[PDB]
Amino acid sequence: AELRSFIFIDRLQPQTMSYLGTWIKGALPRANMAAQIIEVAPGLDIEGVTDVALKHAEVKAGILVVERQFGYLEFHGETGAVKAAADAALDYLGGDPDAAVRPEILASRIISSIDHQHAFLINRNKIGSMVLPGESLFVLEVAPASYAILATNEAEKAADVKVVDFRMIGATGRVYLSGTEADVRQAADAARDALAVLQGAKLAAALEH
Amino acid sequence: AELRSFIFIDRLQPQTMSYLGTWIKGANMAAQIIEVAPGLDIEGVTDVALKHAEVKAGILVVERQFGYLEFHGETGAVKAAADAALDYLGGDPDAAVRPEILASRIISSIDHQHAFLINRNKIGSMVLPGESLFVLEVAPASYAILATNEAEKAADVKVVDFRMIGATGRVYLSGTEADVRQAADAARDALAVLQG
Amino acid sequence: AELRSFIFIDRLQPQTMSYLGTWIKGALPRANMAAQIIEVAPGLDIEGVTDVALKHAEVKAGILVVERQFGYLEFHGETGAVKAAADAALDYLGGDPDAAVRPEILASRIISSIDHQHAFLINRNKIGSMVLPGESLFVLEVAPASYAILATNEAEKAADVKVVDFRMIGATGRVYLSGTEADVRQAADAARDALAVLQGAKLAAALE
Amino acid sequence: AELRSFIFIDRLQPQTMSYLGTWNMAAQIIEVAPGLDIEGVTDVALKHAEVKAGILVVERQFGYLEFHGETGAVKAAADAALDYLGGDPDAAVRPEILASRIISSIDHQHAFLINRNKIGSMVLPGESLFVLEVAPASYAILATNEAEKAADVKVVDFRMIGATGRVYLSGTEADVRQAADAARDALAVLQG
Amino acid sequence: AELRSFIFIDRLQPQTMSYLGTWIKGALPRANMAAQIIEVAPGLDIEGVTDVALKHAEVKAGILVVERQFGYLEFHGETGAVKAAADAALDYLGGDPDAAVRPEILASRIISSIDHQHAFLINRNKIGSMVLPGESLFVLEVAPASYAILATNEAEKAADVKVVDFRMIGATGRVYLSGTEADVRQAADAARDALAVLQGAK
Amino acid sequence: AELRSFIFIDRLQPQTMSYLGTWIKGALPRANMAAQIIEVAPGLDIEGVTDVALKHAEVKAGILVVERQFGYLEFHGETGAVKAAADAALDYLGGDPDAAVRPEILASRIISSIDHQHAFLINRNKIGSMVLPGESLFVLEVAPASYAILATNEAEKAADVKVVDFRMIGATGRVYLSGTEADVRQAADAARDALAVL
Ligand SMILES: [Cl-]
Ligand SMILES: [Cl-]
Repeated sequence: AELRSFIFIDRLQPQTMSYLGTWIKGALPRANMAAQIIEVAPGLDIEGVTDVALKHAEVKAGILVVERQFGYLEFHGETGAVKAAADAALDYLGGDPDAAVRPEILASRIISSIDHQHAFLINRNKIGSMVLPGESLFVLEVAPASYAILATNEAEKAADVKVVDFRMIGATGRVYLSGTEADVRQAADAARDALAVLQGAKLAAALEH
Repeated sequence: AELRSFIFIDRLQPQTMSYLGTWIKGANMAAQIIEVAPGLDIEGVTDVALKHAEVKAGILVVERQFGYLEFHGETGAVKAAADAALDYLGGDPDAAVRPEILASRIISSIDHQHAFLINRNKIGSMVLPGESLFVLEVAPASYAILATNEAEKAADVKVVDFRMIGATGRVYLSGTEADVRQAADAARDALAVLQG
Repeated sequence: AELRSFIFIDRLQPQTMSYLGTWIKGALPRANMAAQIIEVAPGLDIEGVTDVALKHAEVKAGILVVERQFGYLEFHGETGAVKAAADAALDYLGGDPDAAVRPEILASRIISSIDHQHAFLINRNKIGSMVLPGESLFVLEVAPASYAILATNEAEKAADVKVVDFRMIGATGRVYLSGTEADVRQAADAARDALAVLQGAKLAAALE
Repeated sequence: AELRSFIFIDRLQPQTMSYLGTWNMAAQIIEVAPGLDIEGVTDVALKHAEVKAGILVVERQFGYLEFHGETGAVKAAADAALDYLGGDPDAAVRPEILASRIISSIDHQHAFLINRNKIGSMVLPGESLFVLEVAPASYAILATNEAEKAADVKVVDFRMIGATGRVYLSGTEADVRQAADAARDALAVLQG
Repeated sequence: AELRSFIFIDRLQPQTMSYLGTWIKGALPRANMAAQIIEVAPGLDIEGVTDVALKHAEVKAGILVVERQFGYLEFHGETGAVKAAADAALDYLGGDPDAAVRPEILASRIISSIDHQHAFLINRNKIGSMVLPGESLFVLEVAPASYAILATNEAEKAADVKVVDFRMIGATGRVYLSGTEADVRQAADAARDALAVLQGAK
Repeated sequence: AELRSFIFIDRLQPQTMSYLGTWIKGALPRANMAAQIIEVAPGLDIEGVTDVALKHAEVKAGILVVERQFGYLEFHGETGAVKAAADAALDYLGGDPDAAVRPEILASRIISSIDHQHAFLINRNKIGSMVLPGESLFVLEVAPASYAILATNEAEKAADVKVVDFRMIGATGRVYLSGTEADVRQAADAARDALAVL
């Protein structure tokens, strides 16, 4: 009924991958691997997607989740295999990647010089890297939620920031990044730019004529 | 306020009733499932049901949005408590939201990775690589119990996973492909009988 | 965005605070502190709120939570500090406390004499005190969910009841209170009236 | 093998019963070592059936079986288990009270720390508290049940599975003291 | 300090494999991969073992656990890679692959025809294959706990039994097998013999 | 029947503090906090200990648990208040601070460069900061368990390491520290010498 995301991660970054590895129930990715993430509604449709994907290439599935509303599949491996499995999944889902719901940024803020108590509270909630008092913190909320992994991975590509937390499953996705102010602003720019590439996908046709 | 389900089950099956915290002895156990919004309204329903007749409640839950009551026992007792609940809920069963099958699929011979992933999410019997799988999603969620009970009647399948509480309900059944096909048709027809 | 609640608790009550302390991960309040509760959508907006509130006065945050949809901040301390932090948070959120979504009661009911099996069933889900067979039970569902803490705290002020359950985070908030029928009806009346004064916030302008 | 416990509760009290819900009938509780021996016990006890087993656990070391329902059927199942074990209900390890204390008027901090640790009713700042630790653990149900039966107290916390069992009771100091006496005397055994 | 077990499994059986996949936090082993299991005390020693093991060969770790007292490592791979990793780890543990603590059967029973409620109770406790009323049930408790993996796997090799439940981490290990009564006893005595050949010393 | 530990911490460090539910109040060593940790057997004896301590001084109790066999209390605050509460606690137990069981280091190791999947496995086990592949690691196991907080606090004040995992409750305590090789080696020496002073 709804393709909420169809996300190719060309190369997973270390902190992003390490954070995934903290909670995902499936196969744990090797360094620098490509990955595909698919989110659908209704959630249970993802079971059929997973069946098709796994049986079309040698990919390792790290995520299979049917939450309250939506279903999620992630798989990774050699780039060739990931693309092949993704393409099979896509054909199963209508064959058009631009049918996917565009990401929306619901909230984004850079908090400069995080307060001591505030860092303590965040570090109690988060399962990734530690935020320090005085650091800057970037927070981003996106829907569909799965797009949080794209925002996070692209942020890490562009800046030496810490992945404090990111959630890519639910009604909305969340991204928490910390570091020096310049690094955090740079990382925030890259995360927003990554979503903008998707938001402006149909611009491609305008440029091809 | 809305009545999301008013489900009567004539004959509970072993795997299905296991989720309700009961089992069949030796020597017919009926059950009634009720789902409502707003969720806390189920407390008034429970108060009326459990008082009017003596039955055994396996479920009393208020989740994010919806409220759930299930009780079971001998047919007379169950139907007695159910009618008292119904009168409290307006006295008309047709007011209940009709079930909608959101997704349903037969997956022949599941991959070893797929089995692995399901087993790490499931509440039910371990699924093995190569087994055939039937998956089914329904809203309202509580209708999952009716589809699972009817499926269990019709075929020798194992209940791999089962959720009847939430925005949607879910059923994972495994077995040979022949049994799964039977289970699937029965589950689907069960959700079509309550439509008619 | 959306300011879902902006709630000031003048004096946190024992059970309310004890129940709160049961699950919260932030700092724990001592006897009869004041508290402020703020709920927003989108949830992640609460982080900026927290930054402002905690920088402007010496308060202790008990709750910093972003759930499925909404975000929650609770903090407490001496009265002056809580109000200072609260007004700072308020200025950040627009300056108008009446921009907050007014509480709606979705369900409320007193069960006069709870069945023994019913009492058992409730006790499996609840984290507060147990409801006992024969006792009266008040149940209340409110949206936005955070208003549950105000209903509960005010209930405890007005009557000697047991806080059986109290949920203030989610799509809807829930309150379960038990005890003698007299006490429970008294608590129920105070819980609803507390929500009523907020619902009638704009009557103030009419009266002055 | 080792019979650690063979306890009959004539009439379960509501708070004791309700606490078990997170898992006025008679009950039987049987603890054994090694733990997996409880499966043979359960197969013998429950083949009779007629009772409803609320607990079947094999923890780190010890095995637990609890079944309740109406009295006669419980005892019949209990006797069936008994014959299977050693066939005499006094080879069971008698309880040892490792620690027991009445704590007058709990501090507000103390209350909160207890409340986030425990399942069961809420202890409130100012209330008095009775605490008791016994081994074998399962005897905690006996002390707890007889305490609630004898006094007007809240079962704050209660654990009957593990190396040692625990009871937390709160209320007025007067009520807590009566519970304490009953809890301690319930664990009193004749031995000579 | 003590080596509590040093177990090589040539091929993991389907149900044993599927059951591991239900709880282990590492990589799932594929059908008929070799696997090595190492249990040690003190528990934290297993971190050093793990470091040496993963760095000497290309293996996949399925289990890394430091429980109340003991530490556990499991890794699987091609037989060659596994053996190389295990020999490295063994050398790191001094050597002598037989200095390991010998299995001790604390309890062993065939329940011939399990009754209804007992089945219901077991079914709500276990996370493996479901036991049916009337089936036979083999229960086996062993110390050190990690020997349960060897008993279970070998029992599944011997007869068509269902792996209801098995636990290989803790003070003691447990094995629950079900099926027809004939197959349960072959499985049981294969489980015992798998442990017995390790028990005995000359 | 047994005093397993009676630990005084002169000044708590931020990461160690977080496990006690507190933090450094602003950027000032003014509000530096001492803490006292007490572990006993039988576990339930800690409830009487807590009652005595909390009522003799203005301290903040951050830990109160009775596990399988042992009981744990921790409270922090100003140095004078902490010592006052501790002394009353000590008086209640027997008045002998040196009667506490001596800490034993069951295992300790520096792992120079964590393998990729090793970091995965640790991260899925830990309570603390995320460890990354390539980072160095110091692991330490100690009995009684509560002594882990002393080794961890001392390590933290001596080096720029991340507390990846920390357990101070159970049969044995555990601490995982990560960082550069230099930082981890300094933290190791400090943690070991902290348990050696005793
Ligand atoms: Cl809540
Ligand atoms: Cl327990």
